Amino acid sequence: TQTMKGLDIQKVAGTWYSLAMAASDISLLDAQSAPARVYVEELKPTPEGDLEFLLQKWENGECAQKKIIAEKTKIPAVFKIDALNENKVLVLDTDYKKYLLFCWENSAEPEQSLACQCLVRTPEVDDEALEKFDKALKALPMHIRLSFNPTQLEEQCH
Amino acid sequence: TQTMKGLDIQKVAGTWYSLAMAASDISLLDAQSAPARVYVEELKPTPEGDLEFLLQKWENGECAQKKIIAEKTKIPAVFKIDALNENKVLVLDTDYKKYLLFCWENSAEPEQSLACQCLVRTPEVDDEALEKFDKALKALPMHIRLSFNPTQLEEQCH
Ligand SMILES: CNCCCN1c2ccccc2CCc2ccccc21
Ligand SMILES: CNCCCN1c2ccccc2CCc2ccccc21
Ligand SMILES: [Cl-]
Ligand SMILES: [Cl-]
Ligand SMILES: [Cl-]
Ligand SMILES: [Cl-]
Ligand SMILES: [Cl-]
Ligand SMILES: [Cl-]
Repeated sequence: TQTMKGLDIQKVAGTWYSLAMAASDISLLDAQSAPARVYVEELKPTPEGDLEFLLQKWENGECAQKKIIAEKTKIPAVFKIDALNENKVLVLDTDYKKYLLFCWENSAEPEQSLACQCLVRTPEVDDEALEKFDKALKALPMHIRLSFNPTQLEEQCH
Repeated sequence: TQTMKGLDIQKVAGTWYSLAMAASDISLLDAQSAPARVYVEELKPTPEGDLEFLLQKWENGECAQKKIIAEKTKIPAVFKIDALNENKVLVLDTDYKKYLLFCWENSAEPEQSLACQCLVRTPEVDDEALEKFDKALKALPMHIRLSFNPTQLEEQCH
């Protein structure tokens, strides 16, 4: 995965929408309750230089809010979630004002599990951001892709 | 939808595999039991010039075989399934020996519902056929895409 050079994490703060998503395995995104079917509501960079995600996930028949802390690492644009550092967030690219591309990656199995998203600042379709997402995906072993309409962007859990 | 010119339906006979699929609506393909999650096993052109699909679909916790008859119409490469002719099969392109691209289309609602597949003759990934599928999708309002690995191509219901 080619990660963003010169990321300024403080500039990604505030509201985002999940416009599109893709994963290595159909099972990660197939169902509305699938393990990687999460929607980014907000990014909150911390004083420590960590990244807080506010997520919505469909769980047990409702839209559940979760705050996930991705801690800074010695590799820029790469953040660790778990104590083993096997669950990471990889920031691929952003222009801070319109779009952000990132992946969750799990390195616990011999086969990499990956789910990547195209985030936008406003609940609208941006073809530019979707083309940058598709280009970033070309080198990745993706088997499922989803994209949402503006109606879905403003709905709880899309 | 741009349909194939000069289709020779008799040459599509025999074994096929669903390598990739895409749909207008996430709900059509999201789940393993989703309404358009069907796998093409065989095409059987009839003496009348109709097209018989042998399909596998995951239904009520098992892999169910269905024979679906798509009848010829006065428009070449377009076949009708139902008495209202609202459910059609549209053949977009084939080289008969390697790949076939087609869509199911439902015209009963004001918004078109579409699901399109990339079929291959052998249970292997063909990047050429996937690029021809992606190019055929560019003009279509697709919001979900799935692709399968060779293991999945040889498995009942993938
Ligand atoms: C099997 N575990 C999947 C974890 C998926 N994950 C995702 C997925 C996409 C984008 C970000 C994240 C951040 C970590 C996280 C937190 C809570 C649920 C899922 C996820
Ligand atoms: C809501 N109805 C969906 C019908 C989907 N359909 C598909 C889907 C993809 C490719 C071919 C077809 C042929 C018709 C058919 C027959 C049986 C189940 C689904 C489908
Ligand atoms: Cl979102
Ligand atoms: Cl580190
Ligand atoms: Cl895909
Ligand atoms: Cl198949
Ligand atoms: Cl007709
Ligand atoms: Cl998509």
